[PDB]
Amino acid sequence: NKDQIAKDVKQFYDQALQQAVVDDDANNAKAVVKTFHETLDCCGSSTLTALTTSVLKNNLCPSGSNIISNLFKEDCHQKIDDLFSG
Amino acid sequence: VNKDQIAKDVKQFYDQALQQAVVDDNNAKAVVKTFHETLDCCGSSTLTALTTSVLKNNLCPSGSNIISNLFKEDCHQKIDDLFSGK
Repeated sequence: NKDQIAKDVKQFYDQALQQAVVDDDANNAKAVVKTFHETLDCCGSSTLTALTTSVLKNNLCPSGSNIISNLFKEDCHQKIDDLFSG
Repeated sequence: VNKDQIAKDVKQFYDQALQQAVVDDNNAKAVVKTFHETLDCCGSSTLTALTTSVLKNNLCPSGSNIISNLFKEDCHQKIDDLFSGK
């Protein structure tokens, strides 16, 4: 089921992001998050965490990304929805 | 939540979308095309592009010849890479 898998992937991402920003330990989290961000061209679960993440933990955001554009760009949840919806 | 399970689920979802996409001929096509564009791949295996109607129907990323696909990673690998952090 599309919806369930989308939910699961978004949840997985959320976990990875929480770990990534909160604790430098759990080292895979950063990699997972950075690849999710690079793959989907986003920087957060929301524009708030995208904004919060683009600043202060920029090392895991895409290169071409203005902080103010992160405020307008789609979050990763939206991009995941887009991924699974087509 | 579990990385392996979700990866399995996403790969399965993709497989379904791909089967529908190629065996038909329409939202399957969109899902598959976006998966392919997002992950830069064209099949569940290196063989699909070779045996299925993916290449025509314009379902592959730009400039993706049959040759290249045989030496590029399939979508399953890219999904694994996505969820593993590679």
